Amino acid sequence: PAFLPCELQPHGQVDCNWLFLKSVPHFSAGAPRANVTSLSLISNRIHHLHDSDFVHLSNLRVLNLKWNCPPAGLSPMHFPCRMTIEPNTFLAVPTLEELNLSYNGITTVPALPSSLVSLSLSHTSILVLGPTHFTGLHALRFLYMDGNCYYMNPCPRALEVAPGALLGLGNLTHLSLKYNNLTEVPRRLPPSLDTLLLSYNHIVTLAPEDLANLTALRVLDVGGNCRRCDHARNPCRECPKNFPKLHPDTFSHLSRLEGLVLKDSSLYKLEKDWFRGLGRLQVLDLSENFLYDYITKTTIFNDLTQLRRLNLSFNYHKKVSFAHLHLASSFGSLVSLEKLDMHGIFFRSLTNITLQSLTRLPKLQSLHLQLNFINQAQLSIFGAFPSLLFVDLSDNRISSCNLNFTLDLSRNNLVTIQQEMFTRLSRLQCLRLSHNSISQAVNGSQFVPLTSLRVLDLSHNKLDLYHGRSFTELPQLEALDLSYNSQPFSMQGVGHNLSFVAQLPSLRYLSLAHNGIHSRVSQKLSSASLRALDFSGNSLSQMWAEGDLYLCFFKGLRNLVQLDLSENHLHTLLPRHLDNLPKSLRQLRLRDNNLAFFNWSSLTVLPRLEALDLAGNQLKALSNGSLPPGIRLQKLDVSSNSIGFVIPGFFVRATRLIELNLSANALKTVDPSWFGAGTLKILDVSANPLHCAAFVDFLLERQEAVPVTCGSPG
Amino acid sequence: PAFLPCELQPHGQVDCNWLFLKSVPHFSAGAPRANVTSLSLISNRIHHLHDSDFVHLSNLRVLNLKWNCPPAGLSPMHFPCRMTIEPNTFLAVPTLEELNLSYNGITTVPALPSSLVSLSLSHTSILVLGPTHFTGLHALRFLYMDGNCYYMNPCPRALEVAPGALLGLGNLTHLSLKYNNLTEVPRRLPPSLDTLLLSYNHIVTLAPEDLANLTALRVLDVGGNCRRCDHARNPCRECPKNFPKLHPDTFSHLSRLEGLVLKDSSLYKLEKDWFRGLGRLQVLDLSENFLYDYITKTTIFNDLTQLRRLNLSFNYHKKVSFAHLHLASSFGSLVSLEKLDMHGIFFRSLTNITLQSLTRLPKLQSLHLQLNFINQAQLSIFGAFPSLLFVDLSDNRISSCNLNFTLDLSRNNLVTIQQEMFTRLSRLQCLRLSHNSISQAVNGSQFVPLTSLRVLDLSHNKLDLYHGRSFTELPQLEALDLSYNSQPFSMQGVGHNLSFVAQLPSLRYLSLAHNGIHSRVSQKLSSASLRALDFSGNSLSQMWAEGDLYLCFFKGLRNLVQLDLSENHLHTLLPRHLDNLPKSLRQLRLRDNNLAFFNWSSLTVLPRLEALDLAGNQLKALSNGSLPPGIRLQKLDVSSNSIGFVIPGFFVRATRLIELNLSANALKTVDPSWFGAGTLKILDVSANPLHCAAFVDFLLERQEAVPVTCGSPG
DNA sequence: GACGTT
DNA sequence: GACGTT
Repeated sequence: PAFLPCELQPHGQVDCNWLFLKSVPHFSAGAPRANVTSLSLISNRIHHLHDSDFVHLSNLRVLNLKWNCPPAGLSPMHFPCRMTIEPNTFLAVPTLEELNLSYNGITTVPALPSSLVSLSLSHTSILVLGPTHFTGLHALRFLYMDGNCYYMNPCPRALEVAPGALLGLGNLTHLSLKYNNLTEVPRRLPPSLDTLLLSYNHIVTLAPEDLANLTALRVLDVGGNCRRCDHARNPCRECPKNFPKLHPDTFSHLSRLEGLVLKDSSLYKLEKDWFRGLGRLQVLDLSENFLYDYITKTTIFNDLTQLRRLNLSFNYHKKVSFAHLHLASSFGSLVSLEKLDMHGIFFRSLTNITLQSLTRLPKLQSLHLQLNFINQAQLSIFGAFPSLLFVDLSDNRISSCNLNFTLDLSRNNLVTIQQEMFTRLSRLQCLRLSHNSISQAVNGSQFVPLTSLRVLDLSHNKLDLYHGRSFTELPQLEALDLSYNSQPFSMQGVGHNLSFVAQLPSLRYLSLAHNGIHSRVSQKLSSASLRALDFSGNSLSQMWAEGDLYLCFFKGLRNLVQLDLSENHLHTLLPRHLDNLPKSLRQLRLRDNNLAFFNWSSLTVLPRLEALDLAGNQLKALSNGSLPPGIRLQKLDVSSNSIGFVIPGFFVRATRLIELNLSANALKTVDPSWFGAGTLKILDVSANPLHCAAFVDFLLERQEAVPVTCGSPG
Repeated sequence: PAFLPCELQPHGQVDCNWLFLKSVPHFSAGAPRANVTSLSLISNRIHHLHDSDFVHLSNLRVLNLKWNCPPAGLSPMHFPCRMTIEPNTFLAVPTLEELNLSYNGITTVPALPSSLVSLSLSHTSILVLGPTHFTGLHALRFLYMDGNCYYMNPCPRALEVAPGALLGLGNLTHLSLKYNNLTEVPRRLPPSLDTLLLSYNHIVTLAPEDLANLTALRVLDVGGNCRRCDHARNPCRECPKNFPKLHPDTFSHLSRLEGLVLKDSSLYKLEKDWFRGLGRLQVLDLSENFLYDYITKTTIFNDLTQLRRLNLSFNYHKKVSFAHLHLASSFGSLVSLEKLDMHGIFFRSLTNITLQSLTRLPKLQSLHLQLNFINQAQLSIFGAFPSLLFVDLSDNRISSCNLNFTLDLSRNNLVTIQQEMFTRLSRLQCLRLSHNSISQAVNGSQFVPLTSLRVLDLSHNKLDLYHGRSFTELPQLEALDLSYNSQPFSMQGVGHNLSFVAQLPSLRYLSLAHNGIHSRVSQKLSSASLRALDFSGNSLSQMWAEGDLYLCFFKGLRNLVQLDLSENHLHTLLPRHLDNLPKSLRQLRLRDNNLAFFNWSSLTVLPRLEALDLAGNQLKALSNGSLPPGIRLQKLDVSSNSIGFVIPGFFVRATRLIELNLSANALKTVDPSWFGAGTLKILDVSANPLHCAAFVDFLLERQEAVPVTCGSPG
């Protein structure tokens, strides 16, 4: 093991993260020190760097020293920490390209090699920058220095950057200076910049001289300099009235601009000239402003025709929600628009008029309308749009499947579904109706127009499933989530019909998780098409106490590949039950039951079983027969049990075993005799009271597989 | 330790339960064996009893051998077990009074001492009884023998009891013979019986000769002999039509009868003569019959005037729910009635007419109306009743506090509360509105008529709490449960006003548990009256990351005694936070957070703290200073952490410490040096990998306090 | 110094 | 025999 206590990985990277080290490990001389190209020392306890820490690292290109010595405000305990660096610490490494010194209490910029390409000094204690700090860094392309004077990392004044301090850096393209209490753009920046992030300072005034000779700018973030603290979740200083102040020419010379962020700048309107001169503008973030009235009447969206993404979120009135909301005619052009975000504006009624302008935009794929407090939604409207893939109407008060037409209505106040809500939505493939108030008796009459519907999420509701023909109007339905509808199912003395599963010809995924199903339920679940059933969070235990009434509950699911029986209060698991389970099963999850014993031999009953998960049960040991012969098991999880010992040879027969999780048990050793091993690719043996005086050799033979604390003896 | 492996307790009882013993521990000769009056050997592995097992137990009066050798059907694994008993096993104990042999595969009744007063042979393998089996048991007062021939413990035939087999038992008062596949009452029973339980057999016919000369009967259970399997949750054989058959004189000679159970006897009506002759009848269970039409028209409730409890539940029609439901006029008399249970009949409308008959009954305290599928409920009706203490309308579709007027509406489909629902309910003191669909903006206008309301449970709803005057119409409200309303609180970018707490002058208990409160919330909670706040299941962690905005969140709760911050994702807990917490605190719960460190000294900041709960966190050890001086802590729970060691003297200063829970950690010893001990009353050191070769002496000195497995070495 | 997966 | 808090 060449680099203890650190870990050798591919791409010449050495991981020393989270080892609570007090200094940089020099490593023994015999190591291949020239081979290391990357060294990560994240979140250690290193408060002092030395000339000799990285000197022998001959091909070091990436170095990460993040979170070693956080300033008092960023320290979880608020411990002050001052990181000292010897003069030639990094000069000693003339190959160094990527240096991250963020979340470290250093007070000035150290001497750096001229090879450095990227430097992060974010959340450090550096309050001053001059030209001398960046002498001869001709390769430096990225400079991060966010968060050096703000509420979480305070300074009595602000970050000071002298005029032309970075002007000598001719290769610099990326510059971030957020949360530094600035009151103006630092003067004379390198014209090479393409990204400039000055957000969350207090640059409350702006002219073209502030962005002077920065003609290569591609992205410009200036938001949060003039904030609306009514919407703030963190410390916030309100923007004075009669601010902010810009003037038309500010951005006119930025012809290469593609992204402009003006969020949280207390804007009641925009000024055309700002944009007239930005012909390349793709993404515009106007969120958290006061543009509620502006967007109803504005004509500025004409000749913003190259715009692709537009964020208008939280442009809400302080005290009210609007009755209606009509978008200006100018939104119709906007022919390049792909994503429109209008969440958090607050309007109660969504109609045909509301989104009239947007109806003909040929590329509009995403419309975000959540958190608007909408009571009434005319959903047929969405059938009119040519390119719509995602409509989010979640968190309102209305009353695979990435990359197909999806409508998210979750977190609304729907009580009954009527089929007339889905007029014009025959194209819809995925519908989320999660977290509603739906108490309807679903009887095959709710979703009739939704003929393309492939996914229906109805979790977190009160659906009463007594009719045998529930969801029968969706024979093309592939996935149905009926978890967290426990209120109907937990009714005592009331029956529950699950026969409808048999009536859904193309259903592949079903969830009945967390329903508390425990008695008076259908005796058999039948389906030829179902591949995965989540039956977690039920009381299969109590069902299997009721004689043999429920012995063949899953048997009728003929082609079932995955079954989840986690959290079913199972104190025991007979060969009986396993034998009457579909023989097609490749994955069986049994997490967090109450199993103190497990007949391993009876696994033979499931010849196809590749994945078994017994985590969180109460196994005291691995014994009572080994893993049986012929077993196809590639993944086994027995973590968080009380496993105190393992019978010799216990795993051996698992010829396929790839991943084994033994963590959080009561093991005092790890013996090879348990396996026959080399094959094994993941061996998790963490959180075990390991005694430390058989494994030291064995564990180091198979170190590539092992991703490991002693409990003994001090 | 006189009785290892068993445990000596008060009342001369020796606990040997759940020790997986293979035989009865004889104990060393030196023990005070004459002092033991009771021996419990529940759920051990004892399949063989011997003459010498209890011979030295000179004053044994109670013996429990339950669950030692369960029959195949009752065995969790379905292991057959046959329990052998030597002839004089119990004869060897002439003082024996109470013998429980239930859940043991014995095939005949053993020889028993004449001192025996109570005997249980339930769920054993005894299929025959004769007079010889009970020779000379003149004291025998109680005989249990339920469940010896039924689905969970099958026999090919039935239990056979010869005529007059128990007739020699002149002191016998209690007899249970349920689930034994009987087809008639066993003939000539002792006239001394006062309780006779024959339920769940198949006694489908009944005449007075079956209860011949049993004039001292006080309680008679004959239900489930003639069942309706449509409502059954377990194996069930339907009752043939033209059955059951009784005739008027069956019960006429039972003048001392107080309780009659006729549940699940497929009754479409009752026959007067059955009851005409039972002047003492207090409790009548008619549940699971077909009495839906009978109770609308019957006149039998006249001259059932001494009846106190009446169960009519699940008297429902197979395929339907009734539109209305009018109770017969005869219910009005019935002047002795205290409890009426009418759940599971299924009717959609509850009106003034429905319960008209009951309106004037002077003692009616409990009316159970849950699980009826009621859509419309005229709640003012209940204001008319003179003695009503509990009305349960839970699990319907409507659209301290034991011993005061309570209305449970939980598990209905209420979306908005209107004050006009509570007209006439000014007397109501407790209201459960849990698990509804309530999405209302509570603004001080919902509960106006409820002037006596002391308890309001509004958990599991979607209450939006934005108005500062929510619940302001209840200034007398003492307890408010607002847990599991996370949908409003988890809305991102939306504020949440908790100022209303300050506006409730007499509020003592508040629950905000499991709301996901994490940001944009009131900065301070103020209240002079609040004594306990449950703030579990929130994100106080994220709130306390947002600078010092939330440093004084609980401070304004001036007289707060109990605070629950369990499950708040707390990775750390500064002296800061503790210091800005009410100084009145006696209980602080922090279960199941992510705390890997704890500054114990900073407990000094809470001088009144008697109870601290740190269970389920991630403490690796008890160190970093001991419990600080002056600490008033009487209960400390650090179970289910990863505590590997304890600094010496760690507890010492906790002069008051009464209860300490150390279970489920990584301890290898238990040292006295941790304490200074004698005071300590509960010391839980279970589920710890204890090494076993300092504690053996110490733990036995303080054995009275300790209620303990080795993990080492085999 | 310590703390902690930010 | 074993299993498990029924």
